[PDB]
Amino acid sequence: SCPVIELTQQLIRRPSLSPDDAGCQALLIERLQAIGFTVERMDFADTQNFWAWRGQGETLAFAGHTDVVPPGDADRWINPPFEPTIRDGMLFGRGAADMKGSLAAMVVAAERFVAQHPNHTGRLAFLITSDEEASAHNGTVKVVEALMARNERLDYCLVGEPSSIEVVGDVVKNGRRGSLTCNLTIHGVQGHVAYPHLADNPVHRAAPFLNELVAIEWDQGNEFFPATSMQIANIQAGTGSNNVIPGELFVQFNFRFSTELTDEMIKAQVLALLEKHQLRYTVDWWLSGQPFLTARGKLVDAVVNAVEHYNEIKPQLLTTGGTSDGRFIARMGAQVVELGPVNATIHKINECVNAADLQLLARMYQRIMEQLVA
Amino acid sequence: NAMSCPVIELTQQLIRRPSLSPDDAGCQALLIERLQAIGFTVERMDFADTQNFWAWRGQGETLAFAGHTDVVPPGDADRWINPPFEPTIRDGMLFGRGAADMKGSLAAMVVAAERFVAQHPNHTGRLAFLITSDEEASAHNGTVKVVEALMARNERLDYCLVGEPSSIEVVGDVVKNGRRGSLTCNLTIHGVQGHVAYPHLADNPVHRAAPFLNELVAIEWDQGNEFFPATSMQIANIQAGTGSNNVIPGELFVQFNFRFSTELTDEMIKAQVLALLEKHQLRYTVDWWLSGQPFLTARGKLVDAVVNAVEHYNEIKPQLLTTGGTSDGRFIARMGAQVVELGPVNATIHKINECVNAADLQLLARMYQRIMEQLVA
Ligand SMILES: [Cl-]
Ligand SMILES: [Cl-]
Ligand SMILES: [Cl-]
Ligand SMILES: [Cl-]
Ligand SMILES: [Cl-]
Ligand SMILES: [Cl-]
Ligand SMILES: [Cl-]
Ligand SMILES: [Cl-]
Ligand SMILES: [Cl-]
Ligand SMILES: [Cl-]
Ligand SMILES: [Cl-]
Ligand SMILES: [Cl-]
Ligand SMILES: [Cl-]
Ligand SMILES: [Cl-]
Ligand SMILES: [Cl-]
Ligand code: NA
Ligand code: NA
Ligand code: NA
Ligand SMILES: [Zn+2]
Ligand SMILES: [Zn+2]
Repeated sequence: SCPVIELTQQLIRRPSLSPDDAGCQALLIERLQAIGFTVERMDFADTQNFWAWRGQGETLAFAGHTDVVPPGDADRWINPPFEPTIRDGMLFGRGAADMKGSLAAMVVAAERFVAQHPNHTGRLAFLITSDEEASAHNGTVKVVEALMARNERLDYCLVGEPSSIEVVGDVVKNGRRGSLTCNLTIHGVQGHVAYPHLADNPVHRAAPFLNELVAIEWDQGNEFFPATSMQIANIQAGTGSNNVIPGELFVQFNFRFSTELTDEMIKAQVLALLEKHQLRYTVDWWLSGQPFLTARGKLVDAVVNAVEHYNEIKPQLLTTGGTSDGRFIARMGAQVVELGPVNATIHKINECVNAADLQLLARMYQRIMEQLVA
Repeated sequence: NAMSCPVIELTQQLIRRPSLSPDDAGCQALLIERLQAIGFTVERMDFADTQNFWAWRGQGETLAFAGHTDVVPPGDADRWINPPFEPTIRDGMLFGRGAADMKGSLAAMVVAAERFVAQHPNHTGRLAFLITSDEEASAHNGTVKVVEALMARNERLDYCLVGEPSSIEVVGDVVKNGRRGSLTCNLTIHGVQGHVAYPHLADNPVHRAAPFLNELVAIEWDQGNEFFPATSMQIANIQAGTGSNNVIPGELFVQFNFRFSTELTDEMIKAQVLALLEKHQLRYTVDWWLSGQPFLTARGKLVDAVVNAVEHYNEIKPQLLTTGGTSDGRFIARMGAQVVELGPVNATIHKINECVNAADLQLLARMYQRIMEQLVA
């Protein structure tokens, strides 16, 4: 009997391409209801979510997503992406690593924990979405809005996103950068190269602004974050003709920003720089996430202790990579840490996860439950 | 009135031929029959899809008239008052594709030749025509290939009048005595593509290029001269990225064009750009293309004859300018010829309801004839 592997395989075969749950939450809700959880479904548009809880008081929530990213050309995978296969101790399939293995490990951890501590003094909760990977307008963000609107208690959140580099627990994420995109259009006057005095080239007018923008140091980072990083992802002007002076320049730049900056600080600094260079512009901002950091506390201690119990060495506490639905849950004032399997193969062809690592992760999750909720 | 209006008659005949570049649509056969009838020798020079001819009468000091039989597409036939290939006279104006650019000029210069030869049958100079069926499109197989053939055999060509429509309001108010060169740089700045989450593994070529672009757009190239404005540099195109806000691009494309005066060589422009690229320690690939060299006829017998002919018939001296419209002048300038452009009002060229003033065509033919008499009688 391998309940963690068996449940992971059941999840992988369900092709839950965001935002379609494809029956994953029906499986998890059955398991949680069987050990005494109250489940509230919170479905918005085409996204399925649930908030499940057992007990009262000091609250530890496990967070995760049932959705997976598309497999790409399925016929190029060694085994079909939705046909989980074990070979040489690796479980292959879309979502094996991101993050159906983690979902299975946290459900089985809860079953083993509730068996050991049927009258645990704390509250154990799950916050599960069918859209973390795509637009995510209708997933965890909407559950958190609902929970904050009813003054829900949530002290600690373990996000099961695959945090690990080479072995489970080598790395845990104790924070994530914000992401803010500036979609900037510099307006000029379109014309012809034969008569430049009748045109105003926005590429020429923008050049001093772009030179200053790429030289700015936005912050110096802190103990847990590197310096805020600004990158020009896209730039475009012209019709493809060598005799047209373009009328518009489009520049898109992204900020992956530390807790040293807010989106409003970055926006004000950018608008000030546009004003200093006297540009005519239209701007559209995208805020895809706010930074969060859990520097210390009972949750960090519990995660470090659970990992150390098996690995001896403490996990590195990092803020690397993208973000997670932790960014939403952090709005509740919760401590938020991410612990999950090796992330090397996420979003790639032949995604897989070490089966022994999933079993170990389930034991680490159970130890976190025991420390915080028993 | 065809028996007393030979310029208008030959213009309307040409307009009827849908000579969309590069199809002559039979226009050159009409010009060749008229020149052969007055003792020209004609040498057709056809290259692939394009028809050209070199025609001459007499010997020695040579004045060539240059022009093209091709016209640009009419566009939306519904927006035309009369069909674009159905020449119509309304209010002293001849309407039709090519009326202004440049079938009126072609008619004027052929009739001027007929009158000139009638007046000076044993003229002491050589009068020539260099006609192409592709000035307006690629022009790979037009005037450029004729000039290559003439230069290969050391053909004499002292003076060239290009009949491109030069005028603003009244025929002869402007003559073009030069044109700017055109030089384009297709620049790639090389970087290393990556992901915004891991910027130290990438090298954003937009960021590396920003100081270079800032300096490039601030350079002053020349201050032009009596006949040219300052050399003009414009960035026509710039592109980088995949369209995703999470990708650091690996390559930046920049295209910039120079419209340069006779005061600067293409060599000097390229050197300054390479010096700036090297100063900025960039990884790059450049692809240069020279569309044309500048040319200038500041003074001499041709400028005098054109100015004298226009003044004789208008009593106002043409402005001598170097911008606006296009011509094959730059190719003929390679032969060391004096090159000037005189033609009708250019307001309606490449537009719906293109037209030319009928009386202005008659006057242009007389100006052309006076230029022939001054230089090759
Ligand atoms: Cl198992
Ligand atoms: Cl949805
Ligand atoms: Cl336990
Ligand atoms: Cl208990
Ligand atoms: Cl444009
Ligand atoms: Cl957020
Ligand atoms: Cl006439
Ligand atoms: Cl012949
Ligand atoms: Cl005469
Ligand atoms: Cl004679
Ligand atoms: Cl970084
Ligand atoms: Cl970079
Ligand atoms: Cl790229
Ligand atoms: Cl040239
Ligand atoms: Cl001279
Ligand atoms: Na309790
Ligand atoms: Na002679
Ligand atoms: Na000047
Ligand atoms: Zn995930
Ligand atoms: Zn023309």
